Amino acid sequence: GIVTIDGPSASGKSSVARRVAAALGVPYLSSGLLYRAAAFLALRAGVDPGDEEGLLALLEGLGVRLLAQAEGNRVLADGEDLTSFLHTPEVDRVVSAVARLPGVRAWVNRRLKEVPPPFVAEGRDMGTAVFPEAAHKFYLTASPEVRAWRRAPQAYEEVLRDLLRRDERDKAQSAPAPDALVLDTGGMTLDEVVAWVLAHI
Ligand SMILES: Nc1ccn([C@@H]2O[C@H](COP(=O)(O)O)[C@@H](O)[C@H]2O)c(=O)n1
Repeated sequence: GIVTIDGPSASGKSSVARRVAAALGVPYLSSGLLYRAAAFLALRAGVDPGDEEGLLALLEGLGVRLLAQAEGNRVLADGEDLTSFLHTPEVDRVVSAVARLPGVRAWVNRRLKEVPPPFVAEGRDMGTAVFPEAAHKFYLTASPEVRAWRRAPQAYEEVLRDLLRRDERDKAQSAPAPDALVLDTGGMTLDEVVAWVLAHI
């Protein structure tokens, strides 16, 4: 089955998912590799990383695959393993701009939905429901003050104002899925949240 870990910004959802997967001996689906793959393919093909229709045609055309493995995921394009090229400074430079294109996000989400279970992943991509039928859903919540507090401490004021905007922006998603098990992480360490999650699976 699929285990999903969701929550607001700076909720520690990714760190938790990575530990949960590691403990279960399953892969953790980190979206970053696919966005990097998209950037890489764009730069290699001479396709402007700002040209969405051109990039999408290229990505869909090549047939991209996320090989999920407990020891580390791989990304293949037309059967070629590109994984070792995804963290260079040229890819780093344009990857964010690429990830801001809505059609690329949808492409990434479709690549995520093709991976055969089991694995741990984030159930949502902002307002998009990526793994709505996962057998084990968990929602990690905490006050913006505690999330900001941990994120920083004088900077607390700044970090907080940022988190509050994202919370304001992401109002509709500031709630768990109907069948999600909720955990307030206030007063708990990373290891404690991980333990709590594993204990409810
Ligand atoms: N959930 C995610 C994960 C990564 N990304 C994009 O991919 C990049 C991070 O890739 P990594 O996580 O592998 O470092 C970020 O710059 C971000 O723009 C994203 O937009 N949404």
